[PDB]
Amino acid sequence: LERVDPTTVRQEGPWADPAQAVVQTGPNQYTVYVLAHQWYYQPNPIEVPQGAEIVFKITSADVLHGFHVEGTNINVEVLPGEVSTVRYTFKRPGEYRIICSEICGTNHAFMFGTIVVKE
Ligand code: CUA
Repeated sequence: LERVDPTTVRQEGPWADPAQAVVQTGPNQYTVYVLAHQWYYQPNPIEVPQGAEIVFKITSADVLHGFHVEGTNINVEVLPGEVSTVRYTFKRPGEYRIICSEICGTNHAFMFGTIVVKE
């Protein structure tokens, strides 16, 4: 179990700078640091290449959230203080909706993101 401090994740560590969310970690491998908030995803959109292995590293800045990529079997709970890891290779270019699968308050019904898979 991989633990982080939710009260400092916006200020120190790999989720602190939103411009640095996508990091190449092998010839055809990218790690993506996703930070869920009430009520949006950081970064948005997430842009990745077709056929590369993606390693998502997902945590929460406040309350329990969900992270589900429509059209795949990616569906994880996202807890403050914990890192959820998911590995996946996207074979078809195009756009996929990201949906929050855990009730999280006022604007839960509007918490959407996007992943763009480039040709
Ligand atoms: Cu985040 Cu519902």
